[PDB]
This record gives sequence, C-alpha cells and structure tokens, in this order.
Amino acid sequence: DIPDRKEAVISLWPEFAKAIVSGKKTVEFRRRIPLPALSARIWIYATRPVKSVIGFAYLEAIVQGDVNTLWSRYGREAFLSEQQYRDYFEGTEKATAFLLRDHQPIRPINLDQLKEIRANFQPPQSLTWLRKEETQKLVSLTS
Ligand SMILES: [Cl-]
Ligand SMILES: [Cl-]
Repeated sequence: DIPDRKEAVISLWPEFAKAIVSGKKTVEFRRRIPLPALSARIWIYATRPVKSVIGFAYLEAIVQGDVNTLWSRYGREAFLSEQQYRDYFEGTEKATAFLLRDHQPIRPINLDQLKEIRANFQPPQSLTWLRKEETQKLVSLTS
C-alpha cells in the first residue's frame, strides 16, 4: 500500500526551517531527488538543537532545470547566499526548486512524539512520505 506523497517531511537546519515556517523563505533548493505530489503538504523538521517539526507549508510549484537559471530566478526567495548555493550544487548541472506557499508555524512536535508516530523515525536525507495513519496522528498533535 504505497503512500500518495501528498504528505511529506523534509529536514532543514533550524535557521532555514524557521525561515520557511515564518514565510520569509519561500523557495527550498535540492538536487534531482524523488519528488512529492504537486499538491503536497511538506512538514518542516528542524535539526539540532531544535530536533522538532515546527510547522508546514504547501507547494505552489516544483521547478527543475539548469543550476544557473534556478539561482537567477528563485535565489532571492531562498534565504541563502549565492556561495552556499554554488557549493551545494558543485558536481551537478541541474537542480530542483520547491516553491512554497501558505506556511503555518505549529507548536513544535519533538522527536520523542514523532517516534511515537513512526517507531524508527529519523530526519530524512531528502523527503520521507507519511502514511495516512501517520498523518492522522501528526495532525492530531498540531496547534
Ligand atoms: Cl542529494
Ligand atoms: Cl544523528
């Protein structure tokens, strides 16, 4: 029984995780990774020291294309220096741009609660898809 990928979790360092949930960062760049559904809700897991899901946002678009064109068009909305961007994309010619909308902060759901939802949860290297019963438990914890 395969997840539909309309619900996914992504990991960011806490300054960037907070920028997405506050609506300051509306673009997240990644390499060519397996993609979520276009209508997905993306729950934002902040890594140490926060180690918590701190909110979510939705996708208005997924863009893939040349690394230079993605920087020129969307880099201003991504909250990262051009240097951090060039360093992350060294070694590939193409990138993914996740364009986000409708960000929502929540009271943080810590890693102990997350392991109560999925026993071996650990922060994803890219995306992880939530199963429907996992999603029902996470929505139940939201404030
Ligand atoms: Cl990667
Ligand atoms: Cl670890």
